[PDB]
Amino acid sequence: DIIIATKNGKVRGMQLTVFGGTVTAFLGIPYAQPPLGRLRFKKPQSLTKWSDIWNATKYANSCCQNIDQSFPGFHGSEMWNPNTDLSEDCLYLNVWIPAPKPKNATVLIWIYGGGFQTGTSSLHVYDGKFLARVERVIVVSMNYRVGALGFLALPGNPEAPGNMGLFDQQLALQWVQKNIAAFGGNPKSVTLFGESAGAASVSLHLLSPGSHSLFTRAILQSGSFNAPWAVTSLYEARNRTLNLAKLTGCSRENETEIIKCLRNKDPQEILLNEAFVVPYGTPLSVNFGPTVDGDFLTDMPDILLELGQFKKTQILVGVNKDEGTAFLVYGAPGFSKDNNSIITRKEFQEGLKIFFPGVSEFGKESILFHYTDWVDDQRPENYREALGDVVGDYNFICPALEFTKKFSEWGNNAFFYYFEHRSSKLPWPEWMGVMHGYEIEFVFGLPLERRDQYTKAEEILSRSIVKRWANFAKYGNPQETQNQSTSWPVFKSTEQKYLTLNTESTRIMTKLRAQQCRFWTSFFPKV
Ligand SMILES: O=C(NCCc1c[nH]c2ccccc12)c1ccc(CN2CCC[C@H](C(=O)NCCCNc3c4c(nc5ccccc35)CCCC4)C2)cc1
Ligand SMILES: *[C@@H]1O[C@H](CO[C@@H]2O[C@@H](C)[C@@H](O)[C@@H](O)[C@@H]2O)[C@@H](O[C@@H]2O[C@H](CO)[C@@H](O)[C@H](O)[C@H]2NC(C)=O)[C@H](O)[C@H]1NC(C)=O
Ligand SMILES: *[C@@H]1O[C@H](CO[C@@H]2O[C@@H](C)[C@@H](O)[C@@H](O)[C@@H]2O)[C@@H](O[C@@H]2O[C@H](CO)[C@@H](O)[C@H](O)[C@H]2NC(C)=O)[C@H](O)[C@H]1NC(C)=O
Ligand SMILES: *[C@@H]1O[C@H](CO[C@@H]2O[C@@H](C)[C@@H](O)[C@@H](O)[C@@H]2O)[C@@H](O)[C@H](O)[C@H]1NC(C)=O
Ligand SMILES: CC(=O)N[C@H]1[C@H]([C@H](O)[C@H](O)CO)O[C@@](O)(C(=O)O)C[C@@H]1O
Ligand SMILES: *[C@@H]1O[C@H](CO)[C@@H](O)[C@H](O)[C@H]1NC(C)=O
Ligand SMILES: *[C@@H]1O[C@H](CO)[C@@H](O)[C@H](O)[C@H]1NC(C)=O
Ligand SMILES: *[C@@H]1O[C@H](CO)[C@@H](O)[C@H](O)[C@H]1NC(C)=O
Ligand SMILES: [Cl-]
Ligand SMILES: [Cl-]
Ligand SMILES: [Cl-]
Ligand SMILES: [Cl-]
Ligand SMILES: [Cl-]
Ligand SMILES: [Cl-]
Ligand SMILES: [Cl-]
Repeated sequence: DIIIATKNGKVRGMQLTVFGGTVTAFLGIPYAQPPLGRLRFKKPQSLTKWSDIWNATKYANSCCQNIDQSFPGFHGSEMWNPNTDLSEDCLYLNVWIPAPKPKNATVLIWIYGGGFQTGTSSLHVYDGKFLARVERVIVVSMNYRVGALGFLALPGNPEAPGNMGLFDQQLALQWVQKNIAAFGGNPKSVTLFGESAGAASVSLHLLSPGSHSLFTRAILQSGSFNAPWAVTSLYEARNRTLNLAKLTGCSRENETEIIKCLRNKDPQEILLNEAFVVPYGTPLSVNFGPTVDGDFLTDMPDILLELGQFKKTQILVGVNKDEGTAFLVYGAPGFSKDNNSIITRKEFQEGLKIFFPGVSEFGKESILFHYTDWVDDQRPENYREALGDVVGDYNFICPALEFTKKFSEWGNNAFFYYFEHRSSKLPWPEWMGVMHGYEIEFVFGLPLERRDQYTKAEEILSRSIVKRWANFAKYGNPQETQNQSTSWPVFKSTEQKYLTLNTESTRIMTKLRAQQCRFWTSFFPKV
């Protein structure tokens, strides 16, 4: 029996067998008052003490969210859907600790992605038991509110101030500061890591003064706040809040009366209408996302980044080779996971209208001009590959590179990776390459399990990535010092060195996507 005394009461965990040893898991510890009734849309409220033993032996409810129904029965998409009951009562977190209990272990806190509209910490690819067993770190993950229930915004109005899901994340960081020492963790050695909207979340904790004292270092996988999908303008948020009110019959003049009307709606009615507040949105529209609320976020974050207003610490940032391809089969014409998706010029132009709905004709022509200067005008995959690169460079790679440059210009060590390994088990077709989200299982050490049908080269790759991530968290330096490994240089704004991650040979390269990102970062914001 493993019972830990936390500040709010005792929790009981369970023993897990991992690789011939033991990991202790505490799954589903509450860290806030359930945000129900009058607490819906508010900031998370502090948890009141209990006196029995809370049984932390199963993953808790996932927060309410809409579900991907595009590929029923298909593992490639269903692996991202929630795998526990949906409930507004979802503010829980998980703790994996090594056995025997560590003395002063470094702590890794995972923040999942999902566009701020979906996600849950209980997904199989976020299972922290391998990291705790192999590297003897403590792993923490939390559920935070998503969609309108997490990010509905009436700026300055505490009934729905915005950024509630980010404050959920923050209160869980605070829980770790106050309680992790009882589990054998070091609250002075805490590394946030996350992917996609989780990585954008990590980048916003770097900018939020209220999070400054709650962590040490940060890892950003395939995301950052300056990505075009990651922050909702106050103009959009207000129009989207009022649109949700109209769709649900909750339009009033007293804005507080709107929120009170929205508080009497079943979660399902909110979710169903959430999806329609943005009329001409992109696929996978970030309907309700982070805003400049004057609380969590004190100014437009691009200004904060440019003028050096962020936590001074080390960062690890990276992207995958084919970030853009997954999104093509959620709306681009002519695309399908079940054929090779050779598209025409006309289909490409149609795809740009899908992914750039608010943009002028000239802006879309400029994308076409920069991505259709072919080396060989006859390759039939030209337009298919160009559209994936357009979407991946615009939405992920160029914002990640720009974040890393601007962050490093203020003197801190930054490390950039380019993940280019395609999982041997990938259920998606080959044309989609190295997809958004498919480095996560390597970071969490799933290929270390020899039973799981990964190759030997993938076991070794995951083993090296796990060690580099653990060494970054413990020591601020993502090296693998023992196996004659390529040394990972610091990313500087001048030479812009990065490390490629693959099964063949890791290489030091410079100036990833230099020509493309000059287009997206310097020219396209003007259109
Ligand atoms: O994550 C989002 N947005 C990123 C930024 C971005 C936004 N719009 C873009 C347009 C272009 C480029 C970027 C963007 C996102 C996620 C869900 C929603 C809301 N849902 C609700 C259910 C119905 C519909 C849907 O079908 N959702 C599919 C679930 C996603 N599941 C996958 C995840 C990963 N990898 C996958 C790989 C293959 C297939 C599915 C993958 C990794 C991170 C975790 C989720 C919309 C909105 C935005
Ligand atoms: C656990 O270790 C900390 C020190 O952690 C190290 O330094 C952190 C800043 C982190 O970034 C990592 O590099 C390391 O894990 C101990 O903190 C010390 O606490 C004493 C209290 O008397 C204080 O006087 C020292 O200044 C602290 N040292 C540092 C470096 O901040 C802490 O005491 C350790 N706790 C246990 C139970 O072992
Ligand atoms: C690849 O498939 C897409 C999608 O078509 C669907 O999926 C296929 C696997 C097959 O089951 C079809 O019957 C399905 O309709 C094809 O795109 C469609 O092309 C038709 C032209 O006949 C057009 O009217 C549809 O609107 C297209 N659908 C979409 C979503 O764009 C595409 O032509 C196929 N490409 C190749 C190279 O085979
Ligand atoms: C919490 O759990 C208590 C103990 O659970 C039992 O004992 C341990 C050793 C495990 O083997 C577990 O599988 C067993 O079921 C219960 O006695 C207690 O009732 C539980 N409390 C609640 C509220 O569920
Ligand atoms: C409310 C909810 O979503 N899930 C609850 C489930 C289900 O009500 C039942 O399993 C029936 O489906 O019951 C519990 O007692 C359990 O066994 O974990 C508590 C848990 O919170
Ligand atoms: C929000 O903006 C769209 C497009 O500009 C418009 O059609 C809609 O009526 C607006 N909603 C409100 C509540 O004004
Ligand atoms: C709206 O209602 C709340 C509570 O019912 C009240 O405090 C407030 O004064 C009303 N008017 C405005 C403009 O907020
Ligand atoms: C280093 O190589 C040895 C085999 O020579 C292997 O057992 C070990 O897991 C490797 N370590 C890392 C961190 O890759
Ligand atoms: Cl209530
Ligand atoms: Cl309700
Ligand atoms: Cl052509
Ligand atoms: Cl390797
Ligand atoms: Cl160079
Ligand atoms: Cl350059
Ligand atoms: Cl240019």
